[PDB]
Amino acid sequence: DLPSIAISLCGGLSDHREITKDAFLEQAVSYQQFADNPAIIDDPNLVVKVGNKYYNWTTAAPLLLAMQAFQKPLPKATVESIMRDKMP
Amino acid sequence: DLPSIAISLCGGLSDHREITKDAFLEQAVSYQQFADNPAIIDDPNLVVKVGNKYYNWTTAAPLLLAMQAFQKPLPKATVESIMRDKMP
Repeated sequence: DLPSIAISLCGGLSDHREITKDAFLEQAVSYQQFADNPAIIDDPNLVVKVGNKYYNWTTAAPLLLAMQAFQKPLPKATVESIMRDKMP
Repeated sequence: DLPSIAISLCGGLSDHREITKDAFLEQAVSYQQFADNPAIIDDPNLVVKVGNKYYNWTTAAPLLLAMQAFQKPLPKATVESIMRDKMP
């Protein structure tokens, strides 16, 4: 019931570029890849796809914590506020 | 099937103290509390309980990202490695 999550190293947020599905998919991070290098989570090019939206880690973090701690997403208005504070 | 997650502002990790269940529960963070102040995620006293273990946010982050991106936890040996790198 929760929105799906996927991660990629395609980058493109800090420079404010329009991210393509195929670019995201081409650099998707696998479980084995992440387990072998958990520091991927600190890579500035990490993009987190939540449902149909692309976020950086700093914005995705509170969204993902709320989903797993409370089994429901944050309110849309809260997400928009977090984006204003933590998205590039 | 995934381990349960809960969050609290009880603190006690950076000073290396032995955290009590009741202290964690007394300062548990609610959904409304987190939605009203998502910056709680940056509070140094934030403790993340994953299953039966207490982590700080920097350690919990890759564990929670892997659970939601891959629908399974990281290997125990990987978690132990992350703890050595990111736990206080």
